[PDB]
Amino acid sequence: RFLKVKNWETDVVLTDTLHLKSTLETGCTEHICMGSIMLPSQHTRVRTKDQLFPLAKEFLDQYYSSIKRFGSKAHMDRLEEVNKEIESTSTYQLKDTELIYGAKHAWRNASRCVGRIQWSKLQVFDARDCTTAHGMFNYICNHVKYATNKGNLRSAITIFPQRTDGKHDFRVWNSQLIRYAGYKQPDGSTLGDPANVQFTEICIQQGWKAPRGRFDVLPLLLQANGNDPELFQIPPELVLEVPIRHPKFDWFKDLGLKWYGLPAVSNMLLEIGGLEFSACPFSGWYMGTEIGVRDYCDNSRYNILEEVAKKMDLDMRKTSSLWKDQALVEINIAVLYSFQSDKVTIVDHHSATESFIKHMENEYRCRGGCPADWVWIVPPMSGSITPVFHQEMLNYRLTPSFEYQPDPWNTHVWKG
Amino acid sequence: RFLKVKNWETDVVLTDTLHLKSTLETGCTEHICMGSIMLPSTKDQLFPLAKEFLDQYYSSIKRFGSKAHMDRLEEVNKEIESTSTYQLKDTELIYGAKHAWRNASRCVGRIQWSKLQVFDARDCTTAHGMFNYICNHVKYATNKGNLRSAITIFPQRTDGKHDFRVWNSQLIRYAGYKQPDGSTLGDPANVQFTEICIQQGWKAPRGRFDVLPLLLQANGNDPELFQIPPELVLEVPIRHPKFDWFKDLGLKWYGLPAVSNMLLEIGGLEFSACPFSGWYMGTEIGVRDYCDNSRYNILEEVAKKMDLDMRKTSSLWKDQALVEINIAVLYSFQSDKVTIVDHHSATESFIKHMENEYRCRGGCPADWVWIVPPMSGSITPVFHQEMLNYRLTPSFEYQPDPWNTHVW
Ligand code: HEM
Ligand code: HEM
Ligand SMILES: Cc1cc(N)nc(CCc2cc(CC[C@@H]3CCCN3C)cc(F)c2F)c1
Ligand SMILES: Cc1cc(N)nc(CCc2cc(CC[C@@H]3CCCN3C)cc(F)c2F)c1
Ligand SMILES: C[C@H](O)[C@H](O)[C@H]1CNc2nc(N)[nH]c(=O)c2N1
Ligand SMILES: C[C@H](O)[C@H](O)[C@H]1CNc2nc(N)[nH]c(=O)c2N1
Ligand SMILES: [Zn+2]
Repeated sequence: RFLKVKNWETDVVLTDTLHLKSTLETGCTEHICMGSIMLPSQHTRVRTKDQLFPLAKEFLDQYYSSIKRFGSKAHMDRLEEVNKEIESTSTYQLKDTELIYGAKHAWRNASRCVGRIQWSKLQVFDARDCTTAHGMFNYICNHVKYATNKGNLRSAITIFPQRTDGKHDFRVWNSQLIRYAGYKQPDGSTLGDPANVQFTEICIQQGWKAPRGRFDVLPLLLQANGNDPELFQIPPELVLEVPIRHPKFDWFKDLGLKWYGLPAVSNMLLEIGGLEFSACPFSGWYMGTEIGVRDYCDNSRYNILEEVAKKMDLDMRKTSSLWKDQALVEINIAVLYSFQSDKVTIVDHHSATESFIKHMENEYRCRGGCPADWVWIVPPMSGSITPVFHQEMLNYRLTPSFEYQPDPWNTHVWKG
Repeated sequence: RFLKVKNWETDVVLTDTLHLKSTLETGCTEHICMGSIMLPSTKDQLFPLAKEFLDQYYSSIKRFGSKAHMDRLEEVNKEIESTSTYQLKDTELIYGAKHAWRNASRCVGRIQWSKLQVFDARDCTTAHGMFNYICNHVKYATNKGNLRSAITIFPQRTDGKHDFRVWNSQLIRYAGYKQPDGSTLGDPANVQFTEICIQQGWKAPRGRFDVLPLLLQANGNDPELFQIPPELVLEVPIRHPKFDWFKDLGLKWYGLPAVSNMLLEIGGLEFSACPFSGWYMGTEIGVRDYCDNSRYNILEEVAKKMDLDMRKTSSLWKDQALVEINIAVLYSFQSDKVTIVDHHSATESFIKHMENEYRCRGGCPADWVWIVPPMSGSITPVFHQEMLNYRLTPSFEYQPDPWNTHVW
């Protein structure tokens, strides 16, 4: 069965056959679309030898196809080797080549990621020999240095040991490797990043001396082999930050804003051939709107629209003045200007969405499809003047994949 | 099976049971979501449809299982066995139309759903008659700029050979002509229709904002051209409250958004001609009509007049111009006292409407892809609102364009 998507701006129609290789479920049915649910049951992640070899076999079939060795003696022997290692040891180990392939294809298959044109240029750091939280700190430091590269950002992922019985998990408790603390005040107001208040409290309880400023980089909280997590401060010279100024508004610097340069997601689960890598930090570079729209202007985040509009002296009485929309653009101009001025890699939403359209068309041509989540691909400002708004998209889940997992502090069994 | 939807900006969680009543299909499966696809796809079938509708109608008036209910169910059952169709009582027709709007999961304006004015045009027989009903609709809905929601319902389909159709997509739309030199004058979305108008007899001004004539088809006959009287077409010249050069652009839009090419389904009956109208949300004109590349596409021209740095996309000059254009639209309509709602006000209304529907109905089908405005998405409350999309009936459905179908 073939399926067609149409771009209603260009009338370009593409044909998807790749959705036929889809295994996992969407969450939708014939009678309800769950397309806007943030965490469906299926996108989140306890696994026995029963279902593991079919998952291994499918991944290895995919791997050896991609290297033009399907049905080779190398292919058949590896299947035999994995089979015996599973029945003997109940799991198996990926080769280095398989791990790299798997991690790149997990990114390639991330239907909510607009930055996937870059998927083949991913630096994979094998941290599967790591055993302790200190060892994890060292691997993460090296990732942060390599990926930052003095502002010339490089995509990277660091992969810690896979889950075994679910009782010895490696976890990075931070949602992102670099994030600002958030503090709830007795008067109800929040200082810093409201998104991080719960995590900041865990860190403080674990013994972190909080500076209690508005832009305090949080410490790393690292769990190795299912032991209690441990606190580590990222070396400040490794944390690249950009002061935010506006190219025309000199008062903008006086808002005291900055942001870190490296977006590095650290709380997701990487699934490859039925193996679960529960600690797999990955990083790229920012699209401007992630900082300027969501981080600064979400009502539940830094929420600076009011103060920015106040200093612009906009008509703030009625919303029909679009003072909210006016300030949002300026703030997003400032983020982009500050990053480019400091020669820190960033991409605006116009460039990033045009690239993704080209990526997607290329993927239909060479791969038969490109799974894409329109709800997430369309940027959070100026939607319809980007070409993805007009792009029909098919969403389905391929493996290897990145999945959500529950926050560790809700599942962890504390040792003491 | 009793589903939850979270708003992530407020942590409010609503429980949806209404979707269990869903009847039609969504186009998705467990293996693939088609949430962003624009248009996914006898006597026996008719009575169950009628029963389901009459069941919900007599429930809404708290007469479920009453004498009158069973009597009406009996009477419609008899009419279908006899005539192979049936006719709605006026009260049922009004209910059905209001609920088709209530059920339109892509519409952000549905908080107003119960205040719809329904014009029963089922006694209509000719295109001249259709024209009369439509002029009355336009005048009533326009109301000197104090816009009022309205629908006019022409006779239901019978055998598919006697269809009533309005060929225009909207009662009021600007013409579009291809220029010999390559580009497009007027509205590019309306180039083929502007063709069929001329190509059926229209005398075009070949201007930029020429109101298209109505192309009315009654009882499946050939469609006929009618000019809407200009004094009924309320238009707003577009100026900016800060940029005096803005007026020089020569932009205007019409005040009445009036969809005329959809199909209204009630209790299994199909109303192929059912023009309906409300009032604009500001982004419909300014973001889509003016700035879509496939439309009037004035962005580059406006940015030049603002003297913005158009060398690189990262100066966000398109975003800056886009905001100003939409400030102007709202300013112009408000100054002329023509009803319009900005996208902040309308989405806040829709959140309140969802809360109302979940509380008094058990849910509210909603299509996030269409509810979220085409600018400033994440600073409106609907962006952070999970939504369950499902198809309830009565409903508005899309239908094939008539010129592809009409046995001429
Ligand atoms: C290199 C430049 C990259 C850019 C510009 C980019 C951009 C984005 C953006 C804007 C989102 C939307 C999420 C949000 O708004 O919070 C996203 C999602 C995502 N990105 Fe990328 N990204 C990049 C690199 C990467 C890399 C290196 C990986 C993994 C190896 C990755 C994996 C993902 C995944 C898994 C999601 C989905 C998150 C979810 O399902 O909730 N991205 N990306
Ligand atoms: C009164 C103020 C109203 C407002 C502000 C409003 C707003 C909107 C908007 C912004 C859309 C998105 C579609 C697009 O972007 O082109 C839409 C769709 C729609 N509206 Fe409403 N509307 C209003 C009244 C009505 C009325 C009176 C009806 C019918 C009785 C209606 C039925 C619909 C339907 C059926 C759709 C979606 C068509 C589809 O499925 O593609 N609307 N509306
Ligand atoms: C590598 C990279 C590059 C880039 N440019 N941006 C990112 C961040 C994108 C991103 C976000 C989230 C969580 C968003 C959270 C959860 C729900 C809503 N929000 C609160 C999870 C991810 F896996 C992810 F990749 C990553
Ligand atoms: C009553 C009313 C009030 C208001 N404020 N706006 C409207 C117009 C919105 C609208 C659009 C469309 C088609 C959109 C077309 C077809 C494909 C994509 N697009 C180009 C169908 C509708 F039923 C509709 F209601 C109507
Ligand atoms: C491809 C995509 O479905 C298409 O561009 C849709 C997206 N969302 C929309 N939303 C609204 N309100 N109106 C539209 O015409 C569209 N078009
Ligand atoms: C409810 C809704 O799905 C939620 O707000 C989503 C919508 N789209 C998004 N898109 C991106 N890129 N990031 C997000 O956090 C979200 N949030
Ligand atoms: Zn779906």
